[PDB]
Amino acid sequence: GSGVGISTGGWVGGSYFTDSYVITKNTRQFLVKIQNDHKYRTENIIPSNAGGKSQRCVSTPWSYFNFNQYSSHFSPQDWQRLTNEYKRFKPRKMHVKIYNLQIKQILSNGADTTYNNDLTAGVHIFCDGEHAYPNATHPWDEDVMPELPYETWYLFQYGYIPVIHELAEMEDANAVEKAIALQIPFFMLENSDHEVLRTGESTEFTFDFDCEWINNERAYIPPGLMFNPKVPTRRAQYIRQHGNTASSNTRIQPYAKPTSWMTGPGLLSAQRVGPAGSDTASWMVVVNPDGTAVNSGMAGVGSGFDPPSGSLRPTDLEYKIQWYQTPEGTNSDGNIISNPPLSMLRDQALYRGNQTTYNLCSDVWMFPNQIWDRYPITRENPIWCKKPRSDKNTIIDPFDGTLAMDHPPGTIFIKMAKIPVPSNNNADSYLNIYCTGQVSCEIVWEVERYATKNWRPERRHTALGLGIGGEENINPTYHVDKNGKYIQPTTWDMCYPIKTNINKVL
Amino acid sequence: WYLFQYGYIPVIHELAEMEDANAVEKAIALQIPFFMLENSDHEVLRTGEST
Amino acid sequence: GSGVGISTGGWVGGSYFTDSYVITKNTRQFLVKIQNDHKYRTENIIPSNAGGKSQRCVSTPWSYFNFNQYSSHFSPQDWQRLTNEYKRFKPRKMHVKIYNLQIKQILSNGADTTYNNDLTAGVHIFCDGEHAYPNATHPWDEDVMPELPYETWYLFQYGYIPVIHELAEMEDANAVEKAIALQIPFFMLENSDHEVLRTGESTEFTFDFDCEWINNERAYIPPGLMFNPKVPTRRAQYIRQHGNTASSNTRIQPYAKPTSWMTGPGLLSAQRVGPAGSDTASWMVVVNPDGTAVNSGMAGVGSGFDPPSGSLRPTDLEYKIQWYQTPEGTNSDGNIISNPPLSMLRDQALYRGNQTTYNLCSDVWMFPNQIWDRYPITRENPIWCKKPRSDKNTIIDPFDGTLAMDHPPGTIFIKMAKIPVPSNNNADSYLNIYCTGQVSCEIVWEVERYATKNWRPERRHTALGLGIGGEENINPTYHVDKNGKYIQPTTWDMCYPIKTNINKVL
Repeated sequence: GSGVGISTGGWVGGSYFTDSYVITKNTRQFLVKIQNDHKYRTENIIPSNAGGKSQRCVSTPWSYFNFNQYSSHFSPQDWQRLTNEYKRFKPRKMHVKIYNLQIKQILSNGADTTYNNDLTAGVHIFCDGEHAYPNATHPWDEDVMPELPYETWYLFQYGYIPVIHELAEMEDANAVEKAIALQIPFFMLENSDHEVLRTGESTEFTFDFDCEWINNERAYIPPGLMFNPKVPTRRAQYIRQHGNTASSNTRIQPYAKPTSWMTGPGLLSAQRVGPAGSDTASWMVVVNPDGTAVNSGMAGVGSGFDPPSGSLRPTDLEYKIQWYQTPEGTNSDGNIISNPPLSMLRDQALYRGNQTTYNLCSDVWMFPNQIWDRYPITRENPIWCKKPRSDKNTIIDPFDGTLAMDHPPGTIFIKMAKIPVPSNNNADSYLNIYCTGQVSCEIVWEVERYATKNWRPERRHTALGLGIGGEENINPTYHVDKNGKYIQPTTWDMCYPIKTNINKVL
Repeated sequence: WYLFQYGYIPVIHELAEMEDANAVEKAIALQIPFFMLENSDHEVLRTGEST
Repeated sequence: GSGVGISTGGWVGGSYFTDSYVITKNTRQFLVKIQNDHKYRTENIIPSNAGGKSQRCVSTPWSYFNFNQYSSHFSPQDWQRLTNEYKRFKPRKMHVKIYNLQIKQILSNGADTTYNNDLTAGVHIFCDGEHAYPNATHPWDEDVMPELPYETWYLFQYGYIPVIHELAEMEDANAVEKAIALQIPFFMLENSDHEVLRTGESTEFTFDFDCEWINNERAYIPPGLMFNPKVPTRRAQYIRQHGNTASSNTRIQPYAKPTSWMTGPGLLSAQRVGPAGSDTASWMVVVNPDGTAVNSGMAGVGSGFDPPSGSLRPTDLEYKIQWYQTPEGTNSDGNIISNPPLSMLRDQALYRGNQTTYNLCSDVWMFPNQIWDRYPITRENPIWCKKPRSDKNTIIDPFDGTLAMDHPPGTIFIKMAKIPVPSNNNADSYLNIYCTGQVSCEIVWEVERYATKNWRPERRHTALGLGIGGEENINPTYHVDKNGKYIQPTTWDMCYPIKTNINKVL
């Protein structure tokens, strides 16, 4: 049986650990409301004192679910157990259900507001698994599923950038900007098939990941340091004459053996630019066809490449990934700054011998025989990113540690059905409704146990590294205080990074 | 029959509070467990359903 | 094929972890030499300034293997993984091999000493699995298998106490001490069957443990603290009139609810006695039949009961288990003192209300509804002890955390065969020989994974709690220094105690 008085699902939660795989189960209560007055609009974002930066976006009457982050699928207990007991993991299968939908009418009679049920109202649900439309999600967005299961999950309006604004606008009648503008695409999600659900209906979605592993492995030595210091080498070295010091040809010392392996790539040369309101990055990636007007700075035609560092040790704080732990974080209050994992593949430098000292070269490009580790990711990192479609690319290693995929999990779009109301002159006036429901996400994670011949104990993540916080400062991290506020980790180690624990023999 | 709110004692309070920066009370506090019942599976019923 | 030039085994080592069980494999090189001039002797140990304490022992020409300790079967890596990933463990099956035996003749021509092979010489090997003889081993002995696999393992001479010395000696012709003496048993291990091996032969032994689990579980609250503070109770309390304060009968407060559970037993009343050379313990367990002479103190007829504390928090250092980490430890150099695990079942007290304050009662005897945790054991603890045969006993919970068994693993005894040499007058003169060989021990340990609904991270054992030591103080615990010396843990937490990590809901 099914109907108004029958529920379409139940609450799933918790994790399940085995040797081969882990299953995380999460359910949230979500809220969907009418966005953008049920219409598509193309508006300009022109900031003041932004360094000439401007965007043009199409705002849709649609909102979407975003599952991309680890904190949303793992409790701090489960993340600790994951990074302590397993040497690598990747996502395998993802299953999403949307069910127990309640569509309600909003009645504003005055300062008061009352809520009734529209039992025949419905909600639009569309999953784009083919990535036929512009992608809704970007890594490190505020729009992710909540961390704690009992918070309401408010979806965000969907929108996309149809064009570079600086190249589309036509100033003193530019012919090539005229051609850029005429080609600006426009996407409506009503152009495809999707489900419409009433309150007794539910939907489901499955996705199969095909991924590369995420390794948490500590290198105790660099790749250049692996050799026996007591065995002599037959290699010889020639030192050129320097000033009064005579030239020499000699056998290389046993404790210094030349390595065939080299620092990974990274760009340390540049610095951030301009006021905070601009796009401020040491490296700016622009697209500027020939003939365009482009009256602004390069931030207008370009996107900042951050972090530039790669596996090179950041020289300054400008080169480090840092985020805010809550949406209310501002300035230096609530920000978490990446720190070295103390893996010997993650902090690297090249020095260029000038015949007297060594000097750091800031720009290490891609070179043969380079070896490095991927960025150590905490529980607050996004899981995946969208790899853009292109003819050619180099090795794909996003510097934020996300897994780049040709086909990430499809974005699920949700919308309130427009209920129009009559008017003497036909005008756009609709019934004011919203939907709340329950959404569950089950991801199956493939994992691998570790084995080691190391004699000594290894570093693990412990609760004794956590801090104390809250209203009276009597409660620890990952707990709630007097007022129900959740105490956030204040440092990067409290977020339990990967590649800090389990050693590997190179 | 009016049901009562659920609640539990996570810790001994006197040993969790940290006064003049006690090192062992610091360790008691960092270990205080926290339990949400949403961490598990359970039924959700509407008016026609029963358990 | 088998013979002089064929080896009888190989080196086994390493651990293997699964969900249900763990297998530890260990091999050592051992040395057996002629003990006690091939004869049984009964000698008195009379110390000076010992508080009248004296022992009489029978020294056999036998030595034995002792496998009882955790450090010998687990590397610090394996112990860490055991106590981090598993909520309980017990030993299941034990398998011992003795093989690759080399018997050599010792030739002393002077200051120099040379070593030849006796290929027809043999070695006696006897395992007592029925415990027909006196037990060779006692917990916390120096005689255990070595911790690091590459150290030679020197066996210790076997000996036993046939009688209480003070009650056997007969002074001014005591009639009951006369009867104690005539009954003193005497045990020769030649009274039974055993194997004799030459260099091409080997032997094996199996033992099946039947045990109670060893739980590593942290209680985050006491058993008396589990209740809802906001729910009122219907219990009432009567407070007697105290001085000017009037008598009252009132409802018990919701935040204080009477508990039906009580402090475990322990004896805090007494103090240690006498000089360090005596048997110094707060509690002395004596056997003194009526009529005996007993001219010494009670230490002569009695054995100290240490630690007395039980689950009660030790009031003084006298009540805490402490040991030395190396045989060279002396005074406060090299000693490790037990600390509270910070489990809420391990530090307990009763207070007796006098109608004004509360006062600690030192002696908590066994009482109904007592609940406590067993002693938290580190990697340096002995695994089992011998439970003595008796008609009646109470609950068996050794305060040092060992597993008491009616039939522990049988002791394997080993002896050099006496090779006599001729003499004009038949006299006791023998050929001077010794045996070195390889002994392996494989124990199968049954284990159990943990699962928790706790949200927050839990304490784990990390290498970042270890210290730095050695010759130049550049090397960490559980490592070797410049001179090959193994850096020992200097604190009790560095020994990774159980019951510090995995929480349990009472």
